[PDB]
Amino acid sequence: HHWGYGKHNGPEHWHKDFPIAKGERQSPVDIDTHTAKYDPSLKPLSVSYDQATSLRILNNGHAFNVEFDDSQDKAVLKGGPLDGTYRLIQFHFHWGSLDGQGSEHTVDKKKYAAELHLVHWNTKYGDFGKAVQQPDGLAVLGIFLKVGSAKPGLQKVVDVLDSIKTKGKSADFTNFDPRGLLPESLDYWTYPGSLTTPPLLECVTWIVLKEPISVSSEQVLKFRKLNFNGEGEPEELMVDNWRPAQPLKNRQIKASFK
Ligand SMILES: CCOc1ccc2nc(S(N)(=O)=O)sc2c1
Ligand SMILES: [Zn+2]
Repeated sequence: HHWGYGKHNGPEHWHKDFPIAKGERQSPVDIDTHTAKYDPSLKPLSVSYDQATSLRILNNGHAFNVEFDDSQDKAVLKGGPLDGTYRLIQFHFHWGSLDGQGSEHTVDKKKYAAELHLVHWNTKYGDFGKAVQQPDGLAVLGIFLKVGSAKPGLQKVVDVLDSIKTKGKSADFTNFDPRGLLPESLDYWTYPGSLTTPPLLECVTWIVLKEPISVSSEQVLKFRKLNFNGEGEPEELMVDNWRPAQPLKNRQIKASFK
């Protein structure tokens, strides 16, 4: 018995093994656009992904991760509300069984079809495992996906999913350029939060972009063909691997735009 998104082990049960689930800075949250405070102190984001080196794609039983070499400052995030340099380590998505759900964050209670998370860690802490123990250890860039026109930069990912259908499977995935997944504008909202899967540690500066990217129905359909289970196990489709919104408590969401 282990955590998941099922009836018997989903997000409402997580607190029994991970009591920080009922914490003061949990994620995701609903972004109320009218109560978000514009902050003119906030800088533009600096996304430097020209030298990224992707290595692998892995089905870990709850999503698929694209992993990067983070042994050097190749692909880094700076600026915005951040102090210091954060290295990209992996990205993954959360998605729904239907196009009207699947994102983790919501915007004025609107749900999107999926949410992309680009996970970065603060190089001051030397390794990812140390960074997750620090209140400023991680910076996660969140991008919403809406269904419409296809996203060409996503297709290389969609085409390899058949090779990692079940939990524990991995495939080589080199020379993938994550710049192809970014929207045109880098205007964002930011708040202090947590990992959205166990262990739910409260180490994340969330940076959620205002502008969604569009993907085709056929692309997201391919996500829903993945399996939570391992090969040879009873087939459970990997859908609805999103955590619902958590209370904001004593936090303020800031906007970099008005
Ligand atoms: C410490 C084991 O690695 C983890 C565990 C949970 C986790 N959640 C996220 S998310 N959904 O981007 O907030 S990235 C991440 C990395
Ligand atoms: Zn995530």
